[PDB]
Amino acid sequence: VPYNRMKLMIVGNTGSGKTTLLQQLMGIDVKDWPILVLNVWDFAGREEFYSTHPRALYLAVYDLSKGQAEVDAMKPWLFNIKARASSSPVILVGTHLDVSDEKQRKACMSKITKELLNKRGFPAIRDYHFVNATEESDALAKLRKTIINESLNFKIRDQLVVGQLIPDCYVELEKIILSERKNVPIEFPVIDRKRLLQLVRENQLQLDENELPHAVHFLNESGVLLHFQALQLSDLYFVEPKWLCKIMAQILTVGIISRRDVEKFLSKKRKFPKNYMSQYFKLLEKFQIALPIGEEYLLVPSSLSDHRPVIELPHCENSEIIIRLYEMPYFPMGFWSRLINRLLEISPYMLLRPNRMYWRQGIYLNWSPEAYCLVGSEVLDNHPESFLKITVPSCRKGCILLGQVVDHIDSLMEEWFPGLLLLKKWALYSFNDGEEHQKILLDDLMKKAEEGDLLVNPDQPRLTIPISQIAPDLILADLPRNIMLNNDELEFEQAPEFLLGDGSFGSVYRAAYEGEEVAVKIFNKHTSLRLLRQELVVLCHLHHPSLISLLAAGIRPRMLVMELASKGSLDRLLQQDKASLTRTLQHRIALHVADGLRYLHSAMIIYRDLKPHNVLLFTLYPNAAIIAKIADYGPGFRAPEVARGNVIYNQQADVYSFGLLLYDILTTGGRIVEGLKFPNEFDELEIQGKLPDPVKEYGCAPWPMVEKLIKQCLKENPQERPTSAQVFDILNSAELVCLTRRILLPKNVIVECMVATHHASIWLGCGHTDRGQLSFLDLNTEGYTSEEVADSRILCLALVHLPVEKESWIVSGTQSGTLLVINTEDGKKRHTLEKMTDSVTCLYCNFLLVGTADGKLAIFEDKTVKLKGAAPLKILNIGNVSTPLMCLSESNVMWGGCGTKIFSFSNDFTIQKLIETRTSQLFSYAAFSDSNIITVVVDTALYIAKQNSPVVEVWDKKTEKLCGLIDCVHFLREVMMSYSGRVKTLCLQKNTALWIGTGGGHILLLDLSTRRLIRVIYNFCNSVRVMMTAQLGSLKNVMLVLGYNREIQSCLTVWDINLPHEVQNLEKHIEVRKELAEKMRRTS
Ligand SMILES: Nc1nc2c(ncn2[C@@H]2O[C@H](COP(=O)(O)OP(=O)(O)O)[C@@H](O)[C@H]2O)c(=O)[nH]1
Ligand SMILES: [Mg+2]
Repeated sequence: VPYNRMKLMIVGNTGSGKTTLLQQLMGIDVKDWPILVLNVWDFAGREEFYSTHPRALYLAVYDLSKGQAEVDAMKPWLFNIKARASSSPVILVGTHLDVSDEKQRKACMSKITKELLNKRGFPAIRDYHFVNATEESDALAKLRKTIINESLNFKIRDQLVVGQLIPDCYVELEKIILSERKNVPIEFPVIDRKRLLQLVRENQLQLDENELPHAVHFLNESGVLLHFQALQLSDLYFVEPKWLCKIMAQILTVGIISRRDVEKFLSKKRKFPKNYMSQYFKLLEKFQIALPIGEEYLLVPSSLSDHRPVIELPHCENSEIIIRLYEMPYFPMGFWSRLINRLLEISPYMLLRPNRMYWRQGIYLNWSPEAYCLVGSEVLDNHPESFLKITVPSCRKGCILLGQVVDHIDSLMEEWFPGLLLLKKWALYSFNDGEEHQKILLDDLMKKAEEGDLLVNPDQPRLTIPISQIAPDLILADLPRNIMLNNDELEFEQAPEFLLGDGSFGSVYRAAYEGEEVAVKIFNKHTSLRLLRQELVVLCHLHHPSLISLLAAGIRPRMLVMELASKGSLDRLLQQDKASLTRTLQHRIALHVADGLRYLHSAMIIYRDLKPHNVLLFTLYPNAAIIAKIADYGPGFRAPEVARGNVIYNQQADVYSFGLLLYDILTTGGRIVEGLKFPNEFDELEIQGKLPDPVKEYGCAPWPMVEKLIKQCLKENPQERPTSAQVFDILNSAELVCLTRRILLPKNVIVECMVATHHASIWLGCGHTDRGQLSFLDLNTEGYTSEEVADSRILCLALVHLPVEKESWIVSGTQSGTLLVINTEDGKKRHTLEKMTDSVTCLYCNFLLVGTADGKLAIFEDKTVKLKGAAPLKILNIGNVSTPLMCLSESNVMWGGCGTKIFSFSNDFTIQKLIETRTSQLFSYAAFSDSNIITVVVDTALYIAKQNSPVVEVWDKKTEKLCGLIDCVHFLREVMMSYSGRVKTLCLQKNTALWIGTGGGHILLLDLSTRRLIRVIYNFCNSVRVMMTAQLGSLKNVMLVLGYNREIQSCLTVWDINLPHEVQNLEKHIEVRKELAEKMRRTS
C-alpha cells in the first residue's frame, strides 16, 4: 500500500533559531507534521545520533548575522550528510536576516556559491533561502513551497535511482505493525513481547526468516522503533526512541567519573535491571556518550576541558623526536571521540600504567621518558585546514607507539569517514638540530623508500638523513624480532614456474627459507604498504597451531613469507585419494578445524568461508601432532540465514558452515560437492536444509555420534545451533571415534542372551515373554525377526559349529531343562536332546557342556548332538540342588563357578581342584563374598564376579590365594540410585584391557597390568545386560554390548575393540597440541 510518510531532519548549531523556524513553518524533539505526513526530527542539541545511528529531507539552518564563519561551520554537517545520504535533498536556510545587513547576506551568498553550491564533497545543496524572522514572511511562504515541492522532487529522484516515490507501496502488514507499535503502554519501554504481539494480530509476515527481518529493517528506517544490531541488548530489546535519547542525554549532563557513582544515580533515576545497566554502559560507549577508562571509570569525552593542559615533553633537539602531520579541511563530527576511544589501548609493551592526560582534542600518554606519546590538534595562521600532530621519541619503543597510532587513525577513517580517502600526510624533518623543520609528503618518501636511499639535500649533498628517522613506519622497523626477514635465508626467483596463485593483493610464489618450503605473497603495485600493514596487524596476535603462521615479513620487496602446506588442500584429497581418508584421519581433521574456529571466535573474528578449498593438510600420517590448518584467516556453502542477504554474520553462521564441512568429510565422495556441478539445485538445497541421509543416500558406512552432531549443528534457528566451543568439546571424545553402530530393538523386547555367528548376524533370546521365543538380528540390513520355538523361556544359546560336516546348529537351553537344537542352514531341522533333570543355566562348546541348576554338568560328544534324543558322553555332579552351575570359562583346562566354589577340569573331565572362595570374607564384606559366582575370567589370574557384588576378586590359581580386590564403587565414587555399582559382566582383552559392565549405564576400562582405571564409558543406556567379543564379517573385532534402556527399550551397541587405546592416544594428542598452543602464544 502507498505509504505517504517521510522524515524531516533539521540540523544546525546551537543558537541557530531552527526550532522557532519549524514552529512558524508548521537531543532530538520529534513531532508529526501533516501537510503528506512528515516525521520531524529536530536535532535541538548535540545529538550524536547523526553519526551514532545515521526517506528524509534535510533542513540546514544557520545564523546569517554570524556570517561566513557559520557557513564554514556547516561543512562538517554537510559532509556527514553526504557521507550517509548523498542522494537526499538539502535546503539551506539563513536566519536572522532582520538583524543582518545585506552585506552579510550577499557575502554568505557568494560564500556558498564559491564553496558549497559549486563544490564537490558536499551533497549538492538542492536549494536555499533567507529568513528575516519567525513571525512569518514571504520567504517562509516560499520556503514552505520549496520544502513541499522539493520533497516531492526527491522522491521522484528516488524513483529514478531507488525505484520508490512518496506514495511508494510497502507491504500493508508492515504498515499494520507500525500501528501496533504505536499502541504500546510500557513503564520501561523495552520490547521482547513483540513475538506475542505478532500472534495477537493473527500472524502476519509469517516468514520469520525473511519478512520479520524486513519489517524490523523498515521499522528503524521509517522511524518507528529501535533494534540495536555485537550487543546483548540488540535483537530482543526494541526500545522507545524517546527513552533511549532522553536518558542517555540526561546522564551526560547529570571530567572523569566513576562507574559506580553513575550506577548509584541511575538506580534512583530509572530502576533498570543490572543486566540492562551493563548494556546501558555499553550503549554509552557505542553512542559516544562515555568511554570506558579503567573498569571502574568513564571518560565522558563530551565536556572534557578544551584547553590543552600544559605539557612539557622530555627531548627538545630536532633529532630526538619524530613528528607526523595530517592535514584536513575540517574534522568530521565525532572524529575525536572515536579516535580517543581507539588510542586509549596503545602500549609499547604489548609485544606500569601511563600518566594519561586529556585535552578533548588530544591525548598524552606518558609511560617513561624512554617512550611516550602525544597526539593532538594544532592550527597555524593563514592555514584554514586543521590538523593532527603526533609526537614520539626516536627509539624502538617510540617507533612501536607511532605504528600503533597511525594504524588506528587510518583504520578509523576507512571505516567511518570514507570520502576523505584530503588527509594530506606530511612528515617533518631537518638536516641539523636547532633549525626549522621541512615538510615532505609521505608519497614522496615512499618513492625514496623504493630507492632505499638516504634523504639527500638536493642543494647540499653533505646533508643527508636516514629515512627511518623520518618515517620508521614506511620501513617496517616496528616488527617483532621473530619476523624480521633474513635476506640471507630467503631464496626465490619470481619465475612463472613457481607461481602458486594470485589475487588483488598481487601474487604468490613458492620459495625456500631456512631450508623449508614457504609461500611468498608479493604486494606487486596494489596500494601497497597500507595493505601490507593491515595484513601484519591481523597476522600478529593470532598464534594458534591450527592457523597458517607468518615466517617473516620484509619491506625491501614488500613480502609476507608464510608456511606452505605439504599435502595441499582438502578438496583435492577428497576427490583424489579416499584410501588416505581413513576413519582415524577423518576424525583428526575434524578436531584441528574445530580448534581454529574456537580460537578465531574467541578473538572476535568471523571466518565466513568454511569450505574444503580452505583446509590445508601438512601430512596424511594419522598420528601426527599437526595435520590440518585453516588458510587465510582474518559461495554455494552459505548458512540459509545469511543466504537471505539481509542479516549480519556471526559465529552461528560459521558453525552452520562447519556442519556442512563435517557432512562433506563424512561422505568422502564429496557427493554434495559433486552436486555443485548443478548449482541451481546445490545452493537451493543448502537453503532448504533438506539434506539426505549421508548413510542411506550415499552408501556411507555408519558413524553415529557424528551423524547426530551434524543434525544438531545444521539447525535452521541460529539460537538453537551449538557454539563452536561446544562443537569442539563434542569432537574431543574417544567414544565419538570408537562407537561404530547402534541398533535399537523393537519396543518391549527383552533379550537375555546372544550368539553371534563367527563367519553377519546375531541370534537373540527373549526374556520379555514367558514363552520360548527366539529372535534374529541381521547386522547387514538391521533386519529383525522372531518366532516361538519352545515352551518355557530360553535361558542359554550356544553355537555348534561342524565345519567338517559343513553344518552348524543353535542349541537352546531353557527353563524346562530341554535342549532344542536347530540347524542354522535349515529352520525345519529342529530336534530335542535328552531332557535335563533341572533347568539349563549355561552352555559352552569339542564338547557341548550343559550346566544345570542342580549343579550337574553334562558333557556331550561333538558330533553326537546332531541326533534327536541323544544322550551325553558323561555327567558330573559338581554342586547340588541349591548350588547351580553358572559359568564355564576356558582361556585346555576348564574353570568355572558353582555356587561359591571355583572348579576346574582336565581333558578327561576330572576335577582338578575345588577352591572355596568363601574365605575371601576376611577381606571386603561377607555378603559380597558369600554370593553365587556369575562369571570367571581366566588369564594369568582368575577374575571373579559374584551376584550383586560391587567387588571383583582376583585369585592366584597357582597358589589358590586371594591376590586383590577391585572396587567398582570407588571408581564411580571418584566420578561426580543409577550408581548401584553392581558388577554385571566381565570381558577380557589380551592387550591388558579389562571391560567391566555394571548396573547403571557405565563400562569401566581397566588396565590389567597395573589394575588402574583407563576410563569410564558412560551414559550408555539404563543398564548393561551382556557383553560379547566378536569378529565381524569384515574381520573387524568389536564389542557387542546389549543393554536395557527403560518404556522397556533395549538395544545393541557395537564398539571398536581398540577403544582402550584410542582413549589414551587421543588424550596424548590433545595434550601435546595444548602445549604447543602455549608455546606459540608465549613467544609472540
Ligand atoms: N532576530 C531574530 N532572531 C531569531 C529569529 N529566529 C530565531 N531567533 C531567535 O532564536 C531563538 C530560538 O532559538 P532555538 O531555536 O530555541 O535555539 P536552537 O534550537 O539552539 O537554535 C529565539 O530567541 C528567536 O527569537 C529571527 O528570524 N530573527
Ligand atoms: Mg531548539
